Amino acid sequence: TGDERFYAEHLMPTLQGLLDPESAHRLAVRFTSLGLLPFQDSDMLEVRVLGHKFRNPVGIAAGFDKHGEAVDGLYKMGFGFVEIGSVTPKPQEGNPRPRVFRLPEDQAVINRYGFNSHGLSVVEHRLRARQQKQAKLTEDGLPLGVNLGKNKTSVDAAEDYAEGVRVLGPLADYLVVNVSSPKAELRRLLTKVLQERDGLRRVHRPAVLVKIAPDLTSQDKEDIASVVKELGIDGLIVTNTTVSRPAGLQGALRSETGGLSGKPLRDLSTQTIREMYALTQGRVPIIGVGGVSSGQDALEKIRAGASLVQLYTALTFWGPPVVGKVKRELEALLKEQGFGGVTDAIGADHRR
Ligand SMILES: Cc1cc2nc3c(=O)[nH]c(=O)nc-3n(C[C@H](O)[C@H](O)[C@H](O)COP(=O)(O)O)c2cc1C
Ligand SMILES: O=C(Nc1c(F)c(F)c(-c2ccccc2)c(F)c1F)c1nsnc1O
Ligand SMILES: O=C(O)c1cc(=O)[nH]c(=O)[nH]1
Ligand SMILES: [Cl-]
Ligand SMILES: [Cl-]
Ligand SMILES: [Cl-]
Ligand SMILES: [Cl-]
Ligand SMILES: [Cl-]
Repeated sequence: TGDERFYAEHLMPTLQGLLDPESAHRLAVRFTSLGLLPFQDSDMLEVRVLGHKFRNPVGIAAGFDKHGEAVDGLYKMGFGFVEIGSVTPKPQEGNPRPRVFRLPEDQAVINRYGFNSHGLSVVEHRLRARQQKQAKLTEDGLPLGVNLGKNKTSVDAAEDYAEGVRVLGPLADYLVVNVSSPKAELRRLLTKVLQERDGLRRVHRPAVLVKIAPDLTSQDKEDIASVVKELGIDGLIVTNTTVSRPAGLQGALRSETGGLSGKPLRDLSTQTIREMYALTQGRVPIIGVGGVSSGQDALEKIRAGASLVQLYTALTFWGPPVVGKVKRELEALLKEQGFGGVTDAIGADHRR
């Protein structure tokens, strides 16, 4: 479309020339929360997983709406589901600025926000203000995830996550235990999270997913797969940003400390999805995330094992029109490869 090219070629590069990345992000959140924004979802794109219907499989990843401020505008942007957070129990400011950096030559970002968060209480009241509106959205196929973090100074990480389950669990369709911001400990932690979740009333009882790094050893991945199956965890989010720096980065800021996202992460993420799907025998839904910017990127993750995908960094470079672009391209590729819909493509590479 013309909007896609105007954002990609003129408006976004101009904004990025004028505004450092954090200021640009804060502007984006403000415009999105006000619905100041520039494709019709088809039956082909609908997915049923995690106990919910998803009108389309393209979600906004954690970190864009850390504090729950822009949820309705994100649905207006065309995302099939929204994940807010990470939210920490107490408020905290995060790292000093600058703490995010663009790598324009790499179509990548590096960030070290350090879990800046309004905290559970503020976000709780924010979501309560729209709780019934969200109930209708979810019933209409637009679910809400909440990603839970822990405070920097906390001495008892499992209790931080337990607090998040109790406070925001009742407001979420799914919860994310993000143990991956840049075996028996994980079993202990997840047992406690699942017990707290199971103690919520049924109408307020969310799915629980674990979000992992792209930087794990083979042993780590095998151990996570084992614990997730043993405990009955509902899903995996694969992956967070990477602390690696692939050979070939050109950005001047490539050696900043932080998590790398965008195109250089893409195929590391896709391979991690592929491995986790095989290690769980296809029985544990996966939300695939990392360097998704096109319909081909999305379908590669779906064929590798993802039931849903998310993006963030692509929005920062290409702007809101990228969402409809990904969905349009995904639908066209599904038809070209002979899938009746998204659901038939999930894990297809493992059946070749
Ligand atoms: C600026 C920024 C902040 C992020 N903060 C979070 C966060 O609070 N919690 C989380 O689980 N991931 C967070 N992420 C990771 C994204 O959710 C996603 O896993 C990662 O960026 C890969 O997707 P992408 O390449 O499409 O950006 C953040 C990413 C960015 C770029
Ligand atoms: O969020 C960002 N940009 C950014 C932006 F500056 C926008 F104006 C809109 C935007 C434009 C029109 C309506 C709503 C948001 C946006 F989505 C963005 F991602 C961003 N994060 S790191 N570097 C960046 O440029
Ligand atoms: O620094 C953060 O808050 C953050 C960054 C990131 O890339 N992933 C995450 O989970 N948190
Ligand atoms: Cl802090
Ligand atoms: Cl920068
Ligand atoms: Cl509590
Ligand atoms: Cl409630
Ligand atoms: Cl680092």
